[PDB]
Amino acid sequence: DALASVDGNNAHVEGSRAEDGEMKPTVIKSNVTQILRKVVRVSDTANTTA
Amino acid sequence: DALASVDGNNAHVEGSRAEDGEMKPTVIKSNVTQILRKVVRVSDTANTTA
Repeated sequence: DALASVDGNNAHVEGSRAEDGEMKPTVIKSNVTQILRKVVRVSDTANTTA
Repeated sequence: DALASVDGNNAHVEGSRAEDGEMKPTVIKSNVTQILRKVVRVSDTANTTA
């Protein structure tokens, strides 16, 4: 979402305090990563069963 | 070396981490070497005679 060329108005004479952009870029976003786990532990006695 | 003493009461359940164990060392023996000697002394005269 840079869109530094919004319609607005249009009038310039190549100078006279040019629009002097306001650092439209570096609006970077971010997010985190989740971790999921689970165990399938096998009982000690109820093991090796058919 | 000598094997361990029979226990016979090995009824470990499935849900046990672990147990101990008797690891006997190798017993060592030893002896000594004897030195035997037999000497002989005969005159060259007798050695030459027949």
